[PDB]
Amino acid sequence: VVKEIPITHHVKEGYEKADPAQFELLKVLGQGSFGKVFLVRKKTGPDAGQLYAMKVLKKASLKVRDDILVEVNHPFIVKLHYAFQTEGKLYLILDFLRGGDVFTRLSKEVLFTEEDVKFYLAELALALDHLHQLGIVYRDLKPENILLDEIGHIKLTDFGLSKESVDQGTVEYMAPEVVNRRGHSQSADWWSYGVLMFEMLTGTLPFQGKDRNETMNMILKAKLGMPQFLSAEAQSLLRMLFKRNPANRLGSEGVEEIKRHLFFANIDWDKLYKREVQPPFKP
Ligand SMILES: Nc1ncnc2c1ncn2[C@@H]1O[C@H](COP(=O)(O)OP(=O)(O)NP(=O)(O)O)[C@@H](O)[C@H]1O
Repeated sequence: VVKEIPITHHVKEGYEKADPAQFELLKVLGQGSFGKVFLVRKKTGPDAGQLYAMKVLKKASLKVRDDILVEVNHPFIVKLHYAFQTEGKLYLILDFLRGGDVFTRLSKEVLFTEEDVKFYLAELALALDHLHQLGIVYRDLKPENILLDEIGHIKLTDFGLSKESVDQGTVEYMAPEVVNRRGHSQSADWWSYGVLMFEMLTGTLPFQGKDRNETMNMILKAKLGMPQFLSAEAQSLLRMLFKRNPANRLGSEGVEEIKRHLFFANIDWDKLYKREVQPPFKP
Protein backbone atom coordinates (compact mmCIF):
# COMPACT_ATOMS: atom_id res chain seq x y z
CA VAL A 1 0.00 0.00 0.00
CA VAL A 2 1.16 3.51 -0.88
CA LYS A 3 1.73 5.46 2.34
CA GLU A 4 2.48 9.16 2.11
CA ILE A 5 4.79 10.48 4.80
CA PRO A 6 4.66 14.26 5.25
CA ILE A 7 7.99 16.04 5.66
CA THR A 8 7.86 18.43 8.58
CA HIS A 9 11.02 17.82 10.60
CA HIS A 10 14.43 16.28 9.97
CA VAL A 11 17.76 16.69 11.75
CA LYS A 12 20.79 14.88 10.39
CA GLU A 13 22.13 12.34 12.89
CA GLY A 14 24.34 13.86 15.57
CA TYR A 15 23.20 17.44 14.95
CA GLU A 16 20.67 19.82 16.47
CA LYS A 17 17.33 21.23 15.29
CA ALA A 18 17.92 23.95 12.71
CA ASP A 19 15.94 27.09 11.91
CA PRO A 20 16.09 29.91 9.32
CA ALA A 21 18.19 32.09 11.65
CA GLN A 22 21.07 29.61 11.42
CA PHE A 23 21.51 30.18 7.71
CA GLU A 24 22.65 32.98 5.49
CA LEU A 25 21.07 33.62 2.10
CA LEU A 26 23.87 34.27 -0.38
CA LYS A 27 22.84 33.48 -3.93
CA VAL A 28 20.17 31.98 -6.15
CA LEU A 29 21.56 28.61 -7.23
CA GLY A 30 18.80 28.04 -9.75
CA GLN A 31 15.12 27.97 -10.63
CA GLY A 32 13.10 24.77 -10.55
CA SER A 33 9.45 24.04 -11.31
CA PHE A 34 8.63 24.46 -7.61
CA GLY A 35 10.43 27.78 -7.19
CA LYS A 36 14.01 28.87 -6.61
CA VAL A 37 16.86 26.90 -5.11
CA PHE A 38 19.12 29.09 -3.01
CA LEU A 39 22.68 29.00 -1.77
CA VAL A 40 22.94 29.38 1.99
CA ARG A 41 25.81 29.40 4.46
CA LYS A 42 25.23 27.94 7.89
CA LYS A 43 26.32 30.33 10.62
CA THR A 44 25.98 27.92 13.53
CA GLY A 45 27.34 24.72 15.04
CA PRO A 46 29.79 21.99 13.91
CA ASP A 47 29.07 22.83 10.27
CA ALA A 48 29.05 26.61 10.67
CA GLY A 49 30.32 28.07 7.41
CA GLN A 50 29.18 25.09 5.35
CA LEU A 51 27.47 25.83 2.05
CA TYR A 52 24.10 24.26 1.40
CA ALA A 53 21.38 24.35 -1.20
CA MET A 54 18.00 25.40 0.16
CA LYS A 55 14.55 24.68 -1.21
CA VAL A 56 11.53 26.59 0.08
CA LEU A 57 8.18 24.89 -0.39
CA LYS A 58 4.73 25.29 1.14
CA LYS A 59 4.66 21.57 1.95
CA ALA A 60 6.15 18.24 0.89
CA SER A 61 5.35 14.54 1.30
CA LEU A 62 6.94 11.19 0.42
CA LYS A 63 4.74 8.48 -1.08
CA VAL A 64 6.15 5.03 -0.27
CA ARG A 65 4.67 1.63 -1.14
CA ASP A 66 4.63 -0.17 2.23
CA ASP A 67 13.99 7.03 8.79
CA ILE A 68 12.86 7.00 5.17
CA LEU A 69 15.03 10.12 4.96
CA VAL A 70 18.00 8.17 6.29
CA GLU A 71 17.39 5.21 4.00
CA VAL A 72 17.29 7.37 0.85
CA ASN A 73 20.93 8.37 1.38
CA HIS A 74 22.91 7.27 -1.66
CA PRO A 75 26.28 8.01 -3.34
CA PHE A 76 24.41 9.58 -6.26
CA ILE A 77 21.44 11.17 -4.51
CA VAL A 78 21.51 14.61 -2.87
CA LYS A 79 21.59 14.36 0.91
CA LEU A 80 19.05 15.98 3.21
CA HIS A 81 20.78 17.73 6.11
CA TYR A 82 17.87 19.65 7.59
CA ALA A 83 14.11 20.01 7.19
CA PHE A 84 11.99 22.39 9.21
CA GLN A 85 8.93 24.60 9.20
CA THR A 86 8.39 28.25 9.95
CA GLU A 87 5.48 30.54 9.13
CA GLY A 88 3.68 28.24 6.70
CA LYS A 89 6.85 27.28 4.85
CA LEU A 90 8.90 24.09 4.73
CA TYR A 91 12.64 24.53 4.44
CA LEU A 92 14.89 21.97 2.83
CA ILE A 93 18.62 22.14 3.59
CA LEU A 94 20.59 19.85 1.28
CA ASP A 95 23.99 19.26 -0.36
CA PHE A 96 25.49 21.98 -2.53
CA LEU A 97 26.38 20.37 -5.86
CA ARG A 98 29.33 22.30 -7.31
CA GLY A 99 29.51 20.46 -10.63
CA GLY A 100 26.55 22.10 -12.32
CA ASP A 101 24.19 19.91 -14.31
CA VAL A 102 25.41 17.16 -16.64
CA PHE A 103 24.07 18.48 -19.95
CA THR A 104 26.01 21.74 -19.60
CA ARG A 105 29.22 19.86 -18.78
CA LEU A 106 28.62 17.80 -21.91
CA SER A 107 28.10 21.03 -23.84
CA LYS A 108 31.59 22.17 -22.85
CA GLU A 109 33.07 19.27 -24.83
CA VAL A 110 33.29 19.37 -28.64
CA LEU A 111 32.37 15.68 -28.70
CA PHE A 112 31.99 12.70 -26.41
CA THR A 113 31.69 8.92 -26.82
CA GLU A 114 28.99 6.44 -25.84
CA GLU A 115 31.32 5.45 -22.99
CA ASP A 116 31.17 8.91 -21.45
CA VAL A 117 27.36 8.96 -21.50
CA LYS A 118 27.35 5.34 -20.29
CA PHE A 119 29.11 6.34 -17.07
CA TYR A 120 26.33 8.82 -16.25
CA LEU A 121 23.55 6.39 -17.14
CA ALA A 122 25.15 3.70 -14.98
CA GLU A 123 25.36 5.88 -11.87
CA LEU A 124 21.87 7.20 -12.58
CA ALA A 125 20.47 3.68 -12.89
CA LEU A 126 22.00 2.83 -9.52
CA ALA A 127 20.35 5.84 -7.84
CA LEU A 128 16.97 5.30 -9.51
CA ASP A 129 16.85 1.66 -8.48
CA HIS A 130 17.91 2.65 -4.97
CA LEU A 131 14.75 4.74 -4.86
CA HIS A 132 12.73 1.87 -6.37
CA GLN A 133 13.81 -0.70 -3.77
CA LEU A 134 12.24 1.61 -1.18
CA GLY A 135 8.87 2.03 -2.88
CA ILE A 136 9.76 5.51 -4.08
CA VAL A 137 9.05 6.79 -7.59
CA TYR A 138 11.10 9.73 -8.86
CA ARG A 139 8.19 10.77 -11.11
CA ASP A 140 9.85 13.89 -12.54
CA LEU A 141 13.18 12.84 -14.03
CA LYS A 142 14.88 15.48 -16.16
CA PRO A 143 18.31 16.95 -17.05
CA GLU A 144 17.84 19.84 -14.60
CA ASN A 145 17.68 17.24 -11.83
CA ILE A 146 20.94 15.54 -12.76
CA LEU A 147 23.92 17.50 -11.50
CA LEU A 148 27.55 16.72 -10.76
CA ASP A 149 29.56 16.92 -7.57
CA GLU A 150 33.06 18.39 -7.46
CA ILE A 151 34.58 15.25 -9.02
CA GLY A 152 32.08 14.72 -11.81
CA HIS A 153 29.95 12.05 -10.19
CA ILE A 154 26.19 12.13 -10.63
CA LYS A 155 23.91 13.63 -7.99
CA LEU A 156 20.11 13.80 -8.35
CA THR A 157 18.65 17.02 -6.92
CA ASP A 158 15.59 15.35 -5.37
CA PHE A 159 14.38 11.87 -4.38
CA GLY A 160 10.71 11.28 -5.17
CA LEU A 161 9.20 14.04 -3.05
CA SER A 162 5.64 15.14 -3.69
CA LYS A 163 5.99 18.90 -3.38
CA GLU A 164 3.97 22.12 -3.43
CA SER A 165 5.45 25.48 -4.45
CA VAL A 166 4.92 28.41 -2.07
CA ASP A 167 4.45 31.24 -4.58
CA GLN A 168 0.76 30.42 -5.13
CA GLY A 169 5.09 18.59 -15.49
CA THR A 170 7.71 18.23 -18.24
CA VAL A 171 5.92 16.14 -20.86
CA GLU A 172 9.11 15.48 -22.87
CA TYR A 173 10.07 12.74 -20.42
CA MET A 174 6.62 11.33 -19.66
CA ALA A 175 5.85 7.69 -20.35
CA PRO A 176 2.63 6.99 -22.27
CA GLU A 177 0.90 5.69 -19.12
CA VAL A 178 1.60 9.02 -17.43
CA VAL A 179 0.26 11.00 -20.39
CA ASN A 180 -2.78 8.71 -20.45
CA ARG A 181 -2.52 9.30 -16.69
CA ARG A 182 -2.48 5.75 -15.38
CA GLY A 183 -0.03 6.58 -12.60
CA HIS A 184 3.69 6.86 -12.13
CA SER A 185 5.42 3.49 -11.78
CA GLN A 186 9.10 2.61 -11.60
CA SER A 187 8.74 1.50 -15.22
CA ALA A 188 7.83 5.09 -16.09
CA ASP A 189 11.13 6.12 -14.51
CA TRP A 190 12.84 3.72 -16.86
CA TRP A 191 11.01 5.24 -19.84
CA SER A 192 12.28 8.69 -18.85
CA TYR A 193 15.70 7.06 -18.39
CA GLY A 194 15.41 6.02 -22.03
CA VAL A 195 14.53 9.53 -23.16
CA LEU A 196 17.54 10.89 -21.28
CA MET A 197 19.72 8.28 -22.95
CA PHE A 198 18.29 9.19 -26.34
CA GLU A 199 18.87 12.91 -25.87
CA MET A 200 22.37 12.47 -24.45
CA LEU A 201 23.20 10.23 -27.41
CA THR A 202 21.71 12.21 -30.30
CA GLY A 203 21.44 15.76 -28.99
CA THR A 204 17.75 15.64 -29.84
CA LEU A 205 14.52 14.81 -28.05
CA PRO A 206 12.59 11.79 -29.34
CA PHE A 207 9.18 13.49 -29.07
CA GLN A 208 8.52 17.25 -29.14
CA GLY A 209 5.74 19.34 -30.69
CA LYS A 210 4.74 22.98 -31.00
CA ASP A 211 2.70 22.74 -27.81
CA ARG A 212 2.47 20.37 -24.87
CA ASN A 213 -0.56 18.67 -26.41
CA GLU A 214 1.32 17.82 -29.61
CA THR A 215 4.23 16.44 -27.60
CA MET A 216 1.75 14.20 -25.81
CA ASN A 217 0.14 12.90 -29.02
CA MET A 218 3.67 12.29 -30.28
CA ILE A 219 4.66 10.34 -27.18
CA LEU A 220 1.49 8.29 -27.52
CA LYS A 221 1.52 7.80 -31.28
CA ALA A 222 4.40 9.24 -33.33
CA LYS A 223 6.99 7.26 -35.25
CA LEU A 224 10.54 7.29 -33.92
CA GLY A 225 13.41 6.42 -36.22
CA MET A 226 16.39 4.65 -34.69
CA PRO A 227 19.63 6.66 -35.09
CA GLN A 228 21.88 4.31 -37.05
CA PHE A 229 25.17 5.77 -35.77
CA LEU A 230 24.51 4.08 -32.42
CA SER A 231 26.18 0.87 -31.27
CA ALA A 232 24.26 -2.41 -31.39
CA GLU A 233 24.09 -2.47 -27.59
CA ALA A 234 22.94 1.14 -27.33
CA GLN A 235 20.22 0.59 -29.92
CA SER A 236 19.35 -2.63 -28.10
CA LEU A 237 19.04 -0.94 -24.71
CA LEU A 238 17.10 1.95 -26.24
CA ARG A 239 14.52 -0.22 -27.98
CA MET A 240 14.21 -2.21 -24.75
CA LEU A 241 13.48 1.01 -22.85
CA PHE A 242 11.05 2.50 -25.35
CA LYS A 243 8.14 0.19 -24.65
CA ARG A 244 4.98 2.30 -24.56
CA ASN A 245 3.45 -0.34 -22.30
CA PRO A 246 4.80 -0.79 -18.75
CA ALA A 247 5.62 -4.38 -17.66
CA ASN A 248 6.72 -4.90 -21.29
CA ARG A 249 9.31 -2.22 -20.66
CA LEU A 250 12.80 -3.10 -19.44
CA GLY A 251 13.34 -2.40 -15.74
CA SER A 252 9.79 -3.24 -14.72
CA GLU A 253 11.12 -6.51 -13.30
CA GLY A 254 14.02 -4.99 -11.37
CA VAL A 255 17.27 -3.23 -12.25
CA GLU A 256 19.07 -6.52 -12.68
CA GLU A 257 18.09 -6.93 -16.31
CA ILE A 258 19.35 -3.39 -16.87
CA LYS A 259 22.69 -3.86 -15.11
CA ARG A 260 23.28 -7.04 -17.11
CA HIS A 261 22.46 -5.46 -20.46
CA LEU A 262 25.18 -5.76 -23.11
CA PHE A 263 25.47 -1.97 -23.12
CA PHE A 264 26.83 -2.12 -19.56
CA ALA A 265 29.09 -5.16 -20.00
CA ASN A 266 32.33 -3.34 -19.17
CA ILE A 267 30.83 -1.66 -16.10
CA ASP A 268 31.76 -2.95 -12.64
CA TRP A 269 28.76 -1.96 -10.53
CA ASP A 270 30.49 -2.48 -7.19
CA LYS A 271 33.29 -0.12 -8.19
CA LEU A 272 30.74 2.35 -9.51
CA TYR A 273 28.70 2.38 -6.32
CA LYS A 274 31.86 2.88 -4.27
CA ARG A 275 32.69 5.73 -6.65
CA GLU A 276 35.99 4.11 -7.63
CA VAL A 277 35.14 4.65 -11.29
CA GLN A 278 36.73 7.85 -12.58
CA PRO A 279 34.41 10.40 -14.23
CA PRO A 280 34.87 11.15 -17.97
CA PHE A 281 35.06 14.83 -17.08
CA LYS A 282 36.14 17.05 -14.22
CA PRO A 283 33.75 19.99 -13.80
N1 LIG B 1 21.53 20.69 -4.12
C1 LIG B 1 21.71 21.54 -5.16
N2 LIG B 1 22.92 22.07 -5.43
C2 LIG B 1 23.12 22.92 -6.46
N3 LIG B 1 22.14 23.31 -7.29
C3 LIG B 1 20.87 22.86 -7.14
C4 LIG B 1 20.58 21.93 -6.04
N4 LIG B 1 19.27 21.64 -6.11
C5 LIG B 1 18.76 22.33 -7.17
N5 LIG B 1 19.71 23.05 -7.78
C6 LIG B 1 19.52 23.92 -8.97
O1 LIG B 1 18.25 24.57 -8.89
C7 LIG B 1 17.40 24.23 -9.98
C8 LIG B 1 16.11 23.60 -9.46
O2 LIG B 1 16.31 22.20 -9.28
P1 LIG B 1 15.12 21.27 -8.71
O3 LIG B 1 15.65 20.51 -7.51
O4 LIG B 1 14.52 20.51 -9.87
O5 LIG B 1 14.05 22.35 -8.20
P2 LIG B 1 12.53 21.91 -7.91
O6 LIG B 1 11.64 22.90 -8.63
O7 LIG B 1 12.39 21.78 -6.41
N6 LIG B 1 12.26 20.33 -8.61
P3 LIG B 1 11.21 20.16 -10.00
O8 LIG B 1 9.95 20.91 -9.62
O9 LIG B 1 11.01 18.67 -10.14
O10 LIG B 1 11.97 20.78 -11.14
C9 LIG B 1 18.16 23.26 -10.88
O11 LIG B 1 18.24 23.80 -12.21
C10 LIG B 1 19.52 23.07 -10.23
O12 LIG B 1 20.60 23.47 -11.08
